[PDB]
Amino acid sequence: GKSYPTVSADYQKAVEKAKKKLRGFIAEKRCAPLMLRLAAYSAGTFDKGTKTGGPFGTIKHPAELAHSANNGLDIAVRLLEPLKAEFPILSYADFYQLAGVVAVEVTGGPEVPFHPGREDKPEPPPEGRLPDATKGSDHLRDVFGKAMGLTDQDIVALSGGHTIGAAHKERSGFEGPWTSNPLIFDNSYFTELLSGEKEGLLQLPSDKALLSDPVFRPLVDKYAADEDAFFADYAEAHQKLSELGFADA
Ligand code: HEM
Ligand SMILES: [K+]
Repeated sequence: GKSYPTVSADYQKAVEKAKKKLRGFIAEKRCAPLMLRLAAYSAGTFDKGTKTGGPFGTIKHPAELAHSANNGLDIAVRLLEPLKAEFPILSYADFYQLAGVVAVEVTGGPEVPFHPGREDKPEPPPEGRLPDATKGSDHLRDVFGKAMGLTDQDIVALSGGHTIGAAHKERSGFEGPWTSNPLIFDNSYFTELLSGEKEGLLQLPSDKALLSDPVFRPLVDKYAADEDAFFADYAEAHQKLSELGFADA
């Protein structure tokens, strides 16, 4: 259902150059997970009913999120601001989604297709809000399904975004990485989830909910056994997330 807008050749040129600059920057700064989180969270504010929120530049520097969990995203946007300034023609909305795509790529994940043309909207993110690490499967379907309009498969695949990065007790309160290789995009989120709790590693109640649900669980097993399949489903889900409300909601 996507009809992508036309952008000028100068715009496409900036996209390509920004993509390369983002690779080097994100790799050097070791901030892929924070950038993936910024992109996903920004896109994830979409609500299909009201057609509000989505990946439209609504969280930017200087951010004021202040609430538990969302802290850290202020750091992400500040980190990106000097580079963004080198590409004034790009919308913030496109720039942040491009950074999320690059974050997945430079850590070794799939190549998520990217289409430019998101407009920076006025304005802000209403919150309040939804995504709660202490809740379960019903809550997940409320957030991704009822609000965002994604499928059950997308929910499991996107949860695998936790295969890179960590929680911080000063940010959400949770603490530590999901995996032993938190800068490597692979299927280890699912293998660690299956094998139970382990010293040094984190599982949110929202991660654990995937294990108890009749639809989610077989997908967890599938992804833990077949990284290629995870990569395919992840690339599909990430593209959809990144394009919520955009080029036909
Ligand atoms: C399913 C609902 C989700 C919940 C409840 C949730 C919750 C959280 C929490 C509590 C943290 C820790 C924040 C901190 O303390 O620093 C976190 C981090 C993170 N999230 Fe999620 N998340 C969800 C979905 C997603 C999705 C869909 C993606 C991307 C596809 C994602 C990517 C990440 C990444 C990469 C980090 C690590 C950030 C870092 O290393 O600084 N999350 N998430
Ligand atoms: K990993």
